Amino acid sequence: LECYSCVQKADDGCSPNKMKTVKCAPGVDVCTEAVGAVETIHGQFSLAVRGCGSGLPGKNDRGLDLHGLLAFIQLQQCAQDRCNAKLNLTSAYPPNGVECYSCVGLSREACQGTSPPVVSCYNASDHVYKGCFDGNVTLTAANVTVSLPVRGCVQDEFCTRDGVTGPGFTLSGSCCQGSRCNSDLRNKTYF
Ligand SMILES: *[C@@H]1O[C@H](CO)[C@@H](O[C@@H]2O[C@H](CO)[C@@H](O)[C@H](O)[C@H]2NC(C)=O)[C@H](O)[C@H]1NC(C)=O
Ligand SMILES: *[C@@H]1O[C@H](CO)[C@@H](O)[C@H](O)[C@H]1NC(C)=O
Ligand SMILES: *[C@@H]1O[C@H](CO)[C@@H](O)[C@H](O)[C@H]1NC(C)=O
Ligand SMILES: *[C@@H]1O[C@H](CO)[C@@H](O)[C@H](O)[C@H]1NC(C)=O
Repeated sequence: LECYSCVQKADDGCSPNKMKTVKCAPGVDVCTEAVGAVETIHGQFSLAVRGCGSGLPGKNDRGLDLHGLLAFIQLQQCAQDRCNAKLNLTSAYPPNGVECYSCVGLSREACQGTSPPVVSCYNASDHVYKGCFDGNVTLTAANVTVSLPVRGCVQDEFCTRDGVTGPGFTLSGSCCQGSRCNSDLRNKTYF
């Protein structure tokens, strides 16, 4: 069995002419395709992993909400070779007082401390967005894991080390109050 293999983070990696074709190990009968989308009130990006997989064919799709961050993950496994290229790798309010650091597809090399840009929050969809969030998104499939930082505005200022999970998927981090407080929350603690 031959499967596409590629990784997107969150960029060019699963494009047609960089997708690779690998042959699966003996006993493996499915290719895998996983695309994870994260959407904040200022932008949206996607992670993907295509590769050789395990278990039976099937589908596993879940949409999640962490304090006003939206995630959508799709996981597809099929048994015809080169079949894991079906999924898309693609998806006026007034400002309130607070401004947060925003990483929505910045590299982990690029999203650190005070380096990322600043976005003026706004209560989109009538929910109030006055917290800042520092955290991360991870996707695991085909025995590889891909992860990027996530930063932005959220409907909660008081969450500490929160998360949602989907199949091979986590979105997790911490909240804070005060403009530009999500410079670095890895120290925040606890419960
Ligand atoms: C989301 O991702 C990273 C991992 O890719 C989190 O963890 C840090 O990772 C470094 C190594 O890459 C470790 O040395 C640190 O100890 C980890 N931090 C902690 C607190 O354990 C990163 O911290 C996550 N995001 C947030 C906001 O915590
Ligand atoms: C996503 O899929 C739809 C069909 O389901 C297609 O019309 C659309 O062009 C796709 N998006 C991209 C960016 O290719
Ligand atoms: C949104 O926040 C602003 C603060 O700039 C406030 O005036 C407004 O009432 C808030 N909206 C809701 C629905 O709470
Ligand atoms: C998964 O990847 C790790 C690191 O490359 C490797 O050590 C391990 O053998 C792999 N396992 C499978 C089942 O592919």
